[PDB]
Parts: sequence; C-alpha cells; structure tokens
Amino acid sequence: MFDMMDAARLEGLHLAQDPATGLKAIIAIHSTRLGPALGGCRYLPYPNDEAAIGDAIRLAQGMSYKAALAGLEQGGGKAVIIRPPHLDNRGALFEAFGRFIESLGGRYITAVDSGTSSADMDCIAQQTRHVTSTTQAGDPSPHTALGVFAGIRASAQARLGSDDLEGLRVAVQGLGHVGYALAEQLAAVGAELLVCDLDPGRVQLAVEQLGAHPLAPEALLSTPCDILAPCGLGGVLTSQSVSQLRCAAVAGAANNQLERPEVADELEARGILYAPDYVINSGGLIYVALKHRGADPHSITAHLARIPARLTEIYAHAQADHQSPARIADRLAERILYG
Amino acid sequence: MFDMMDAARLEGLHLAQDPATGLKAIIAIHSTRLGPALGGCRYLPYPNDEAAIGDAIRLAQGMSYKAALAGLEQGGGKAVIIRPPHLDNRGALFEAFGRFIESLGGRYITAVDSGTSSADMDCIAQQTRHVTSTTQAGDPSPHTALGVFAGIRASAQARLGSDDLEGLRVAVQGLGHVGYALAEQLAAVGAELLVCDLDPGRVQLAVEQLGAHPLAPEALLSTPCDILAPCGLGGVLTSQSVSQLRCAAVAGAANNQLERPEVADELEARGILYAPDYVINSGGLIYVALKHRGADPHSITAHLARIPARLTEIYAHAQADHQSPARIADRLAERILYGPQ
Repeated sequence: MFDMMDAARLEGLHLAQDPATGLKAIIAIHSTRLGPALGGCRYLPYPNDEAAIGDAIRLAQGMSYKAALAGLEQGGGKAVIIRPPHLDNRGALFEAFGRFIESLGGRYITAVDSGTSSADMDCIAQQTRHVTSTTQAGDPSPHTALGVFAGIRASAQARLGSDDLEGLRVAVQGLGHVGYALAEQLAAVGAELLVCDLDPGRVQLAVEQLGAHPLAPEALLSTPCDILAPCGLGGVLTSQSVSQLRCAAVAGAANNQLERPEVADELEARGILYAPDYVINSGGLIYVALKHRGADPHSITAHLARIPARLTEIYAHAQADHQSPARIADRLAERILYG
Repeated sequence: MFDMMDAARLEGLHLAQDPATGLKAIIAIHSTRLGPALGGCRYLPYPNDEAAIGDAIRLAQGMSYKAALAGLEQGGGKAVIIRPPHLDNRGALFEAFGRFIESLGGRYITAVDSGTSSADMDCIAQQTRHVTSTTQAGDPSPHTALGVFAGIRASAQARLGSDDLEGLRVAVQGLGHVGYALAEQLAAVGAELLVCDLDPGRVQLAVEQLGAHPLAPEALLSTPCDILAPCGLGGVLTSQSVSQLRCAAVAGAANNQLERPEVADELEARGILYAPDYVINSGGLIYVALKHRGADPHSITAHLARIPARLTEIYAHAQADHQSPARIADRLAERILYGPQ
C-alpha cells in the first residue's frame, strides 16, 4: 500500500478490523502540517479492499487541499468503512469505529459522508470526542449553500462583468438540502432559475415554492444558461459533458466535480469559467471545523466571508497565466501543503 | 490487507511513509487486551511491501501469544521498517519512526530486533517514551538464560521425575550471550554439560571455566543426552533432525526452533518432551516489560517464575489431553487472548 500512499503523498494509513462488530475501517491521514486531520467517514459497499483503501487515500488528499485553501488550521483525512452484507448491530459497529478513532488520539477528526448519518456520529461520540456533525450539532448545509451563492456572485463578476444575478439564467442540478437552499437564494435574488433532481417531488416543491423552471436531468447539464451549478453526485464534469456545456461558467456545491484533472483544461479551452469545487463549497467545512475547535465567532464570520474573495483572487491569477483556475488552486494548495 | 488481518485476528495495522527521511514503516498491533502492545522493531530489506506487511502481522500475533503465556499485562505488536537501498542518514529515519510510535499514544512500545540496535533505540528515545532496550538499559540476555534454566528444571521433572539436574547430561547448542550463561548456570547445578558452538574458543572457555565436554558442532544434535538445549539458529528441529535425536527432552533458548508445526507432533511421537520455545525463552521479555513499568527486583523474580509455572501447567494438560505441549500452549494462549475473561 506504500505505492498508493506515495502517489498521494499521504502521511499515514490506519486499518482496523473487528469481527465482534463486523467493523472493517480505514482511516487515511493525508496531511497534518496545518493541524489535526478532519474528514468525513463513508460507510459504503465496495468491490474490494484495495478500492476502499484507494478511495480513502484519494479523498483524504482532497480534504487537505480544501482545508488548506479555506485557511483553516486543519489537515486532510478520510475514513472509509466497508459495508458488511449481514450487520446485526449497526451502532455497536460505529462504537467500535469511535474506539478506532480514539486510538489515534486526535490526529483524525471524523464527520458525516455517504452512507453515514448524524445518527452514527452520535454512536461514535460515545467512544471519542474527535467527531463532528452529531445530531446535536447543526445541519451545516446552509453555510455551504450561502458560500456557493457568494461564489456564483463572484464568478458572474469575473466571467460576465457584473455580480448582479437578477434575470441571469442559472441551472441548479440537484435539490438536496444544499441544492434547494442555493436554489431558494437564487429565486429570491430574481435569477431565472432552472432546476432538476431525480426526486420528481423535490422538483415540484421548487416549481411550486421558488417559481423554478423544471428540466429533465439529461437536459439540464446542457441547457443554455449563464451559470451551471452542479449540486449532485460527483464526476458531473467529464470530457463528454464539457463538450455539451452551454453555460458561461460552472459554479456549484458538489464535491469532486472534475472526473479527471485534465477536464479543467477542457473547460478553460472552451472559455467556460470553472469555480474549483473545493474552494467554492468549503462553507460547510469552515463552520464545522471552527465550531469543533471552539474558535472565536469573529473568526468564523471572517473565514466564511472570504470564499468569494478567494475565488476572485484565483480568477485573477488564472487570467494572468492563461491557466485553468483549478490549476491555480492546486498549486496554491501544494505550496501550502508541500513547500 | 483485511484478509490477512482477519486471518491473524489483528486489531490494527498502521503505516507511515516519509520521503524526506526515507521512512517506510509498519506497526502491527495484534492485541491490546492484556495491556499496551510491546514488540521489537526490525529493519530489513524486503522484496515487496506485501512481504513486509505480512511479516509485521504474523510476528505481532506471535508476540501476543508470547506475552500472554508469560503472564504479562502486555499486548503483542511488531514494527517492520523497510530498509531503503540508499539512506543518509540513519538517525533521522529512526527519529521519524520515534515520531510514528508517539503518534499511537503508548498503544505500542518498541524494542530491538533483527536489523536494529540499542543505538537506534537511542534515537527513537528522543521522540517518544514508548521505547525499550536503549543503551542505558540492562542487557536482557542473563534473564533469558535464567528463565531457560528454570524451564529446563521443569522439563526434567515432567520428563524424568524430578527437577534435579545434578548428574544429568545436558547438551547446549550455541554458546552466545544466552547460550553460555545457561551453560554456566548448569555446571553450577552439578550437571554433565556437553557443548558445541561455531567459535572454538567459546568451547575451550566453557571447557576450561565450567567442566564442559567439547562436542563437534555438526554431531551435537544426535549425541546421547538427557536434555538438548538449542540456543542458536532457529529451525534446528526438522523432520530429519528429530529422527536422529537421542535425548529425552528439548528445552533451549533459541527462537523459532520448530521448522514447521508438524515437528511438534513428530517429537511427541518419539516420546521426546518439547518445551515451547516462546514460553521457555520469555525471560528477556518479562524483564524488559517489567523494567519499563518500573518494577522492584522482587517483582521481576516472582514474574520470572511464570516460565516454570506455565511450562508445568502445559506439561500437565499435555499429558492429560495426550497432546503436544506446543498445541496445549497455543490453545491456552488463545483462551487468554480470544476467550472470555
């Protein structure tokens, strides 16, 4: 596994296995230069171990970049639990996972992610305090939503010339907690709002309560609009979908929007501004992390307020270098993490 | 690596890589049921990662069995550090390893092993307290030899009716730090002491200083004797060598005496009592474990008694169950490690 670690420049890898509870856990710690590593925990089926390990490692490197550009005193980590087929007692499984976390003594702080819920974080909390997004904690989705909204304002400024959004066509792909909250902000501002989601009744709510113009999901990604906001599954941007984009900029809340790093040059080569997902969507991370360390309230507002400004700066550097803003963000992150 | 870990019932595997220092290190924590996990750090070349990782797993398991039968509030762990082809320098790497150990909060305590020395322990000592066998710490070889001595006395009783070694023929195969100290302990008991070793002066030393009979290195394992004490290389017990033995028991200090577990049964078939190596040679481990926790010399002696006590317990169940002592030992260990308590 050292080859995998070395390719990601991952500091440490930890595997725990416990047959009383069926726990098979991976905690990957990519960086702790800036602080303890924080990252969510996934509870998912996997074709095999090396896929689960590989997924934890790559995602943990993602967190280091996201935390580094959000200016936090936080490194990147990620946990992955391999979903059993049987499972008699989930909950007792997550209590073992919390003991696993404890054994690393605060080097890793956990969080929610695909397949886990604040329910499971409550069980984790029984065994360690290096956990966040408990049921007692908030739902941090609003902070993500407002961050991306700020970031869409900044992308329209850089790409179209004005940060005014009224009458702009903006397409919001996905109406989960974050996607709907973003759409709602967009309707209040008077954007021409286009929405899509797999749940037909989520779309109905957005048509009924936001005045959203509904679109089929296959059509949404290529409709002509000013700004496309991906807020669903990852990998939404492929070489294929980038060739059929009709927006002037891509700016959304979803994680891991780029299928491959190479796609960011396909976007720039078409002249479409791309807001690097891990910059524009960090609001949920900034709030959870600062609240978890008990930071000063002035510091929390200050960090959240910096997201659009960070985008502006990136956007300037990318212009000044005829480079994709994803390249600019990456190299910024590398210097912080590896300089 | 979960198939491996599940096979070995390994709690936890940990990996750290540091390209600045060249650290590629594995720490395998098999069990922490009886206490924090204690185990040597080996520093060796390896053909591939899967080889080193699998090594760490398998040795940490053995250490859990060894610590359990030794009666210690200790778990089993092992560190493996893949030796890079070109390194400058050593001390920085082991300082980085020291930081790796410290990151586990005392759940793992390291020690010297094949490839590492007390000097490397000294560098680890700069970054963590969870390290043993530094230069300032007392040699553990005497204690190993003393524990093997007591173990031999308990094999005499079980095999020959009493623990009196006076006038017994005991052949010691290997006269290193542990080897010779066992030989010295045996002469004083009043036993007829046969010896072999790769260095000849080692022999005439024991011949001169102990009354030993010099024996040819290549024919010691077949000489008529009451007890054979392997204190050299591992794997001296093979299907072939067991066929040629001319002793009543085997009880010595060497690690990994059994070339593979069948040998235990071939020894049972021949009626030769076999002292499970990792039980009889636990004395270095007991001493280091207890010193680290700061124990009085009385407490070390009492705990050292676990070797003869446990060997006697194993010999009794072995008789009652009509099984090899090697099999009894593993099942007792498993009872302690994975059973209820």
